[PDB]
Amino acid sequence: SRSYPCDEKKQSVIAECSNRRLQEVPQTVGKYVTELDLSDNFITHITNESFQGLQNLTKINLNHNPNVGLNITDGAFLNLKNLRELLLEDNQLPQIPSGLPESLTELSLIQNNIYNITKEGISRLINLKNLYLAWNCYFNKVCEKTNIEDGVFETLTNLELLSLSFNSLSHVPPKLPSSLRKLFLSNTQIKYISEEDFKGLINLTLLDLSGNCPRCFNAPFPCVPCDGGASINIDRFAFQNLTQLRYLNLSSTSLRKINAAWFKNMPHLKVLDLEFNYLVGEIASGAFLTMLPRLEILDLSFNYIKGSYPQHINISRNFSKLLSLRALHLRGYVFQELREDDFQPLMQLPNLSTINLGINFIKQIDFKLFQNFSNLEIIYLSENRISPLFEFDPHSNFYHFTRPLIKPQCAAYGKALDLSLNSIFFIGPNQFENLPDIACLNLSANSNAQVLSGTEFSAIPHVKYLDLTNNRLDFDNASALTELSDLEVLDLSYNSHYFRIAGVTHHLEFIQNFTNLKVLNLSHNNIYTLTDKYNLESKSLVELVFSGNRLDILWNDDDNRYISIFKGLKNLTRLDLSLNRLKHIPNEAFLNLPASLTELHINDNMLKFFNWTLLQQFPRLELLDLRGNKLLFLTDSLSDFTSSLRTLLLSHNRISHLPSGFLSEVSSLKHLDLSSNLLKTINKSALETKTTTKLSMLELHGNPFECTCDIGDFRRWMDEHLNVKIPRLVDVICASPGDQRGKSIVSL
Amino acid sequence: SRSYPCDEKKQSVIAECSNRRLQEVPQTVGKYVTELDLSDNFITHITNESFQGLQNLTKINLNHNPNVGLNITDGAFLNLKNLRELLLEDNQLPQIPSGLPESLTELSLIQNNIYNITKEGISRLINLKNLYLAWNCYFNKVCEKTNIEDGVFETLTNLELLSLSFNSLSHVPPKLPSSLRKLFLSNTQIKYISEEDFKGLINLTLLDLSGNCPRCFNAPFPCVPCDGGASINIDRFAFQNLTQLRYLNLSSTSLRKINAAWFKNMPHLKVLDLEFNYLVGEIASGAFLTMLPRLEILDLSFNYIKGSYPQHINISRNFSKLLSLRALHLRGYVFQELREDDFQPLMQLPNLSTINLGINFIKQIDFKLFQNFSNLEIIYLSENRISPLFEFDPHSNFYHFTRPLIKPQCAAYGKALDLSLNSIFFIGPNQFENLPDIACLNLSANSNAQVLSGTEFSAIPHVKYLDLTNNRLDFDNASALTELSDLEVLDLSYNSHYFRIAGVTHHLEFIQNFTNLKVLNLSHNNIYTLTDKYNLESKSLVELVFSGNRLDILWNDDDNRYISIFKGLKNLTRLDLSLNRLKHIPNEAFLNLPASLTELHINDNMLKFFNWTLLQQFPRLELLDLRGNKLLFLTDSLSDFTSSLRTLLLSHNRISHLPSGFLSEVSSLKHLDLSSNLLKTINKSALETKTTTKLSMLELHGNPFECTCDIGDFRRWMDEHLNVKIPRLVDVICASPGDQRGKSIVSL
Ligand SMILES: *[C@@H]1O[C@H](CO)[C@@H](O[C@@H]2O[C@H](CO)[C@@H](O[C@@H]3O[C@H](CO)[C@@H](O)[C@H](O[C@H]4O[C@H](CO)[C@@H](O)[C@H](O)[C@@H]4O)[C@@H]3O)[C@H](O)[C@H]2NC(C)=O)[C@H](O)[C@H]1NC(C)=O
Ligand SMILES: *[C@@H]1O[C@H](CO)[C@@H](O[C@@H]2O[C@H](CO)[C@@H](O[C@@H]3O[C@H](CO)[C@@H](O)[C@H](O[C@H]4O[C@H](CO)[C@@H](O)[C@H](O)[C@@H]4O)[C@@H]3O)[C@H](O)[C@H]2NC(C)=O)[C@H](O)[C@H]1NC(C)=O
Ligand SMILES: *[C@@H]1O[C@H](CO)[C@@H](O[C@@H]2O[C@H](CO)[C@@H](O[C@@H]3O[C@H](CO)[C@@H](O)[C@H](O)[C@@H]3O)[C@H](O)[C@H]2NC(C)=O)[C@H](O)[C@H]1NC(C)=O
Ligand SMILES: *[C@@H]1O[C@H](CO)[C@@H](O[C@@H]2O[C@H](CO)[C@@H](O[C@@H]3O[C@H](CO)[C@@H](O)[C@H](O)[C@@H]3O)[C@H](O)[C@H]2NC(C)=O)[C@H](O)[C@H]1NC(C)=O
Ligand SMILES: *[C@@H]1O[C@H](CO)[C@@H](O[C@@H]2O[C@H](CO)[C@@H](O)[C@H](O)[C@H]2NC(C)=O)[C@H](O)[C@H]1NC(C)=O
Ligand SMILES: *[C@@H]1O[C@H](CO)[C@@H](O[C@@H]2O[C@H](CO)[C@@H](O)[C@H](O)[C@H]2NC(C)=O)[C@H](O)[C@H]1NC(C)=O
Ligand SMILES: CCCCc1nc2c(N)nc3ccccc3c2n1Cc1cccc(CN)c1
Ligand SMILES: CCCCc1nc2c(N)nc3ccccc3c2n1Cc1cccc(CN)c1
Ligand SMILES: *[C@@H]1O[C@H](CO)[C@@H](O)[C@H](O)[C@H]1NC(C)=O
Ligand SMILES: *[C@@H]1O[C@H](CO)[C@@H](O)[C@H](O)[C@H]1NC(C)=O
Ligand SMILES: *[C@@H]1O[C@H](CO)[C@@H](O)[C@H](O)[C@H]1NC(C)=O
Ligand SMILES: *[C@@H]1O[C@H](CO)[C@@H](O)[C@H](O)[C@H]1NC(C)=O
Ligand SMILES: *[C@@H]1O[C@H](CO)[C@@H](O)[C@H](O)[C@H]1NC(C)=O
Ligand SMILES: *[C@@H]1O[C@H](CO)[C@@H](O)[C@H](O)[C@H]1NC(C)=O
Repeated sequence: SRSYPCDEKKQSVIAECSNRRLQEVPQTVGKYVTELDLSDNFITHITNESFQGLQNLTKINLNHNPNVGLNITDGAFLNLKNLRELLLEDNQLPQIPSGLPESLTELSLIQNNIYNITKEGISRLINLKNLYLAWNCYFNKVCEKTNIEDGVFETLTNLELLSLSFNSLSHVPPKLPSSLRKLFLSNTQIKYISEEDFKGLINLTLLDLSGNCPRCFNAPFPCVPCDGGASINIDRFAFQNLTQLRYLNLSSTSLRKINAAWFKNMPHLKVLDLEFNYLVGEIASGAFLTMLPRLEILDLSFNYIKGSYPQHINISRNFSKLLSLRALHLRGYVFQELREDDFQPLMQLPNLSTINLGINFIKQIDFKLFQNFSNLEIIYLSENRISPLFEFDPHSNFYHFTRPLIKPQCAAYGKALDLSLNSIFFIGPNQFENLPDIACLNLSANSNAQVLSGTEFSAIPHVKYLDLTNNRLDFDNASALTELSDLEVLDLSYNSHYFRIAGVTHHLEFIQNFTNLKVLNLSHNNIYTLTDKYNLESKSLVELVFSGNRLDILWNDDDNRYISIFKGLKNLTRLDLSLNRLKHIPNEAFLNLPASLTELHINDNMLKFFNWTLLQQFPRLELLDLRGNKLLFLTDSLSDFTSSLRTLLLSHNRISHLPSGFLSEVSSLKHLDLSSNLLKTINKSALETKTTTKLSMLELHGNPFECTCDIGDFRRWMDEHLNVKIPRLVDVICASPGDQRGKSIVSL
Repeated sequence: SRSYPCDEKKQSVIAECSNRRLQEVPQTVGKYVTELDLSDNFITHITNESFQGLQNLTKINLNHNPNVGLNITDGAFLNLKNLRELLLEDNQLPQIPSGLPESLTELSLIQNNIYNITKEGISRLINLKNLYLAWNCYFNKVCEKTNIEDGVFETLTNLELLSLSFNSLSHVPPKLPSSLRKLFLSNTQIKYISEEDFKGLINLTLLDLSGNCPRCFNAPFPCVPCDGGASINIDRFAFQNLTQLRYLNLSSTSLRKINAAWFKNMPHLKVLDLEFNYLVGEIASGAFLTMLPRLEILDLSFNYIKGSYPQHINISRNFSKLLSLRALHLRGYVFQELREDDFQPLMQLPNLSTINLGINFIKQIDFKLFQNFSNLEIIYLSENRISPLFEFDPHSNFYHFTRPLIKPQCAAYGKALDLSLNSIFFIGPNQFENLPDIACLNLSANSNAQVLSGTEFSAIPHVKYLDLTNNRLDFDNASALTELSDLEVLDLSYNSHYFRIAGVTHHLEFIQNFTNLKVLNLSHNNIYTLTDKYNLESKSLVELVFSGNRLDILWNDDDNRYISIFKGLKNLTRLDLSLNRLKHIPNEAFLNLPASLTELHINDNMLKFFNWTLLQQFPRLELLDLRGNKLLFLTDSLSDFTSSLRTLLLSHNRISHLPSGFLSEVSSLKHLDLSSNLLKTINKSALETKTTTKLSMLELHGNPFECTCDIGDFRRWMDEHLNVKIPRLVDVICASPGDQRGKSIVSL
């Protein structure tokens, strides 16, 4: 029996049951299921019958039910002897639910309406390791100060993580377990940290005190400062017994001075976050810096003085004692010029690999200074003024984004310089003098309108990944970029400015000159006319992204000039012609696509016709993507035209008929996506081969199926081929007749 | 009887029958219909039965049938004694159809496959005034040279317009009617114009000879030059008897010299088009210019010398004899600098109002020179390099676009300067010195990232319409633009660059300072956080476009800061909150919308809920647009909440139920759009008032209607309210049951 309404899975056994409009815990869950995800449904009541006979349940996720309060009876879960993880986020719960099972090691009640943390609801959960209560009372929510029963956490002697962020606390609760490794108290309205607060927490590796006495100017959320925008008050001995602290978060605590004695018994401190404070003075002096010879990451972002646009950044000499430092983040300090001598203190630190000066309104940099660091790998200068020479995710970081500064594919080639979002509108015979051996260069969004001519990158000739996106480049010279012999990836996306104008000349001939070029992105360039040379040619190129151009124009029926546009891409395996307004492709142009292709995307066009017989000329073709078109016709003889194709994507088309022996004899086809077409039925001979079907996935959701006895053949087929996954059966719905309408074809 | 499948109309009586998937000329056309539009259907055969009993037909449009050859029997139309205009474009016709009715005054056979123009098909059509045969053989189409039977047009003595463009002709046909006013022979492969060719065409006001011996370098279409890219050869006396010529089109005829004697007997010539020739030398000397004292429009665009980037443009002194000149178009000449003395010859011409220098790669202009013209009104400098100081529509112009240079709403305020698509990335204490009294200023797409501060426009303080779109403006000063006291329209669209960054400050306070500001466009700015002042305020503002911002964030449930964001817009009547990702609007924020509103758009959001009762606080509200959301619920008591609302737009929502007495008692509602929702039926009490319904339009197409006997009530209602137009009944389709599926609810 193919499972329903949940999708079950492989490896422990998962019931994927989220987001399928369920009203109750459905009663047809596989009795062998260990993990049940019921999140994002319309479930409103939970009782002792809800999970009965699912006694092997280890994890239940009920996050985000119902979608626009969850009712949980006392003891509702108390049966499930093996229940370890219970996730009850975003449920509008008024209280901790009563009579939870003592087997719990993980309980998340994030984003509910619980202002009372009691012994009654918690103190018995003696096996709890992770307890999450964040984001119950915050910002301008109408909510109550949170009452924590004295001693409530004391009995929890296995507790390693406790999160109370984004609740109104006022004080650090007394009588916390000495088992704690991670304590989260961000934005809890605590103004004073005493000596007793953390005294017995000798296993703590992480303490987050961010957002208490916040710096409120220009906050993107409702923000309540401490009287007079004063600092957090942290007793001299607050951290004296926290010898195992690796992580300390003091962002937006309105700090003006950092007491070096806070760090005296913290020899392992690794990551220190001091964002959104007032530490310009502390950065320029910085006694505390001497206490941190093992620090790896230091974040001093958004410490700018309101109203101030100083000429220079002022870094203490004491930064030279940060011997382990690997990353320094100095965004939002705000300054006009970076000179060589201003970073002297950083230049001997052996492991300093990332310098982040994002968002400083810097107008000029003496670039030669970067060489003098011992080993930079990521010089991040995005979003400055350099010129020619849930509202908030409770499970994310609130003060910044955690994404890599540089795209990992670009940074993997070596040393990276990101000058994106500046004003280098023209390079510059000497723009890149005195730089290291830059491998990854990001010049996206610099308003560049120059004609590149083959000499502009001559001082950084080993760039291997070049990002030129979102400029205004005038591609009017056949030698552009040819100085970059090692170039492997080139991204020219969103440079439509001159391609748009038919009366200026356009030259893409340089593409052929590269011997190592693997990936070229020409997307969203509105390319519809080229000058003299009408063809793209390269012996190396493996991937071309040609989405968001005008192949409808290039391949217009009355024009032969571009019918070989891609044929000289002799090595190509992956081609993307999406978003090109194509109504049909001339036969001859389709036949002139590279025979090497393994992957072809023509999705989101307006294709009314596809010549399937032309697939014969593409013996390596494995994936064909035709989603989002206006196709009506499937061939009845695919096996005559291909023995390679593994995946065929056809969702969002107008196919109302699957032909007799459609499947036959297409051995290679593993995945067929027919979702969102106009199929009313599927007849017995449509899926039939007497040969061996390797079909493992068939998508059918969003078809207007007629649920009369004519569906019974397909139903029988589903019974007889349990190995062919049909996902989201709850969305494989009857459109007709009216008694059936809305119901899954399976439940009939 | 409500008509079907066509929509009939008012004023002569129109059958709008286009684009509704018809297979035959439908037989249910109103016998009183004078004009029948059957274009864009799937019609494949036309016979003598097709229009029978539609004897009052004056005009038939069969353009673009079938959609992917039309068959017309001999004499098929010969009945229709009153047929004057027959439109048979884009039909893939192999021949002129035989036995057309001699009543024809207008025949269009554009874009067919007709290579033979015969007496047999044409010579009897003695009343023809306009005959269109263009675009039958062209570019790389597989087609034949066109054979014109000698004398074929001679018998057509009422012919005033003849179009043979985009066919292969080789020679001007002999024996053309002397009745001609307009002769179109563009791109006909004629290389020589003799003395006999136009000798007897003394009524001609227009001659188009463009595209014969074309200039082919960088053409955006297949283009065949005359041997050696030679010029068109026009005999000295070719135009000697064309005294009534007003329009002459010689674009792309590869002209290097213009013979002044061509214009000797052309005293009324008004518009002369000399685009895409090689007239740089002729522009600098230009004897022919002396022959043209009545010329109003002169177009010399794209006469650039390939490969050449001269410093200056060189205009003959002879331009000073163009006494009537009103517009001069000099795009694509290509030059580096415009100096005062270079336009001396233009400065005394009293009526010269438009100068177009688009697309010249101009780097600098001495702006003071514009003042010295007698009266410029449109100084068009778009798309240069100024710095801080159907494939082709057969019914359009092929060599340029015909749109206004400047938007008519901007140009209507007075003198216009369009500096769009340049590199004025910073203004400039002296940027606008020595200009006339500029009323309409276009600075769109100049990569501007400055902080405007209230002094930048002080030398052009009477700008009334200001276009700042598609820049990178840093709105970080409360005085920005306040020097512009007369400003009425301000467009700040697509300046999301700094609004996107939460950690920089953002200031929109200046808005309040203007006393005449009527229209403000803040669209696509990703606005989600502002500094200090959270409200937009203006006592004058009548229209705010706030589409493509983040009201979902601004109005987040946990934040009160922005719940009055628009309430200080005390005069507002039109507000656009589309494309703001709204899932719902807090009640209090909706109630704080200006009570003056007459027009409110919240389309293309994700609204799952709408509080209809809040409409009580908006007594002037006439149009509510909620299309493109996820609404399920309509109130049953609209009349309790509004007596003003005239138009309610709800297409593309999820409404499956119309309530009992929905219509009641909403006197004011004229137009209700319920297309593309989930209605299965409409019950009798849903549309029922015993009061007076002023409903004149009801849209229902794209609803999954169940066509059983439960539809009969609505059908009866349709019969009983013929005055309530339901458009596109062919698209008001049955989804169920399967016998009915696909069929219009009306035809059941
Ligand atoms: C103050 O600084 C501290 C120390 O840096 C910082 O601690 C980090 O908090 C976040 C919680 O926001 C933790 O990140 C989570 O870690 C867990 C456990 O490994 C993961 O499950 C989470 O990943 C899931 O969720 C993500 C976001 O939705 C998804 O993108 C992801 O793909 C997963 O689904 C998430 O990474 C992080 O571990 C701690 N750091 C530790 C313990 O070292 C804290 O957030 C800062 N405080 C504030 C208020 O900013
Ligand atoms: C050479 O120059 C000549 C002289 O300027 C130029 O003549 C113009 O040709 C066009 C045909 O392209 C005519 O424009 C049409 O005029 C008719 C009649 O009034 C209108 O019906 C047309 O408007 C409809 O079609 C438009 C385009 O689809 C729609 O936008 C519009 O809204 C209407 O539906 C259209 O305006 C124009 O009248 C003549 N000029 C005259 C007679 O003065 C000629 O095209 C140039 N040749 C080439 C090849 O470029
Ligand atoms: C221009 O096109 C290039 C090449 O297609 C785009 O880069 C590619 O982006 C895709 C994702 O869109 C990357 O693949 C993904 O990466 C991770 C694995 O690392 C995986 O999770 C995903 O399932 C998927 O494989 C791909 O690596 C990346 N390629 C390179 C060379 O960087 C680029 O994004 C396009 N540019 C723009 C502006 O759209
Ligand atoms: C920013 O918003 C302004 C104001 O809404 C936009 O300008 C307006 O554009 C509309 C059309 O989108 C114009 O109305 C139309 O004009 C003609 C009549 O002249 C009519 O045919 C149409 O039915 C409709 O009325 C409106 O006049 C124009 N307003 C002004 C003051 O110019 C502007 O386009 C927006 N900018 C961007 C970049 O989107
Ligand atoms: C080059 O710089 C641009 C701009 O910072 C980067 O674009 C960002 O890319 C990430 C993910 O690729 C997106 O989620 C952000 O939206 C982008 N921001 C903008 C403004 O586009 C780009 O990724 C950087 N490229 C490389 C190779 O590191
Ligand atoms: C200001 O300049 C811009 C760029 O030339 C104009 O934007 C064009 O507007 C027309 C119609 O409004 C569009 O059909 C074109 O697509 C636009 N081009 C681009 C690149 O956006 C704008 O209309 C001009 N504004 C005024 C008021 O004249
Ligand atoms: C109307 C433009 C004619 C041909 C042309 N295209 C370009 C272009 N894309 N960018 C330019 C940037 C600066 C100057 C000219 C162009 C340009 N031109 C004219 C041109 C002049 C000299 C040399 C070249 C080289 N292709 C082209
Ligand atoms: C991290 C930025 C802090 C506040 C700020 N926002 C801006 C901004 N939007 N544009 C600038 C352009 C140039 C220099 C600074 C800013 C800027 N800043 C810092 C700032 C410094 C001095 C004065 C001001 C005036 N609002 C703001
Ligand atoms: C710098 O990094 C390397 C590991 O990559 C490590 O071996 C060395 O100990 C580091 N130096 C310091 C002072 O932390
Ligand atoms: C073709 O692409 C493959 C895969 O990257 C690469 O190894 C090979 O070097 C390329 N061939 C040529 C001729 O460049
Ligand atoms: C498909 O292309 C082949 C070219 O190999 C041709 O024989 C056949 O005519 C094409 N089918 C259609 C419908 O154009
Ligand atoms: C300039 O234009 C006006 C009409 O606006 C007209 O009266 C006058 O005759 C024109 N002058 C010439 C020389 O054509
Ligand atoms: C309000 O708008 C109307 C319509 O433009 C205008 O006449 C009036 O002057 C404006 N009112 C104020 C106070 O500016
Ligand atoms: C609609 O808004 C009014 C506020 O006047 C309120 O009484 C009613 O509760 C609102 N309805 C909903 C469903 O929020």
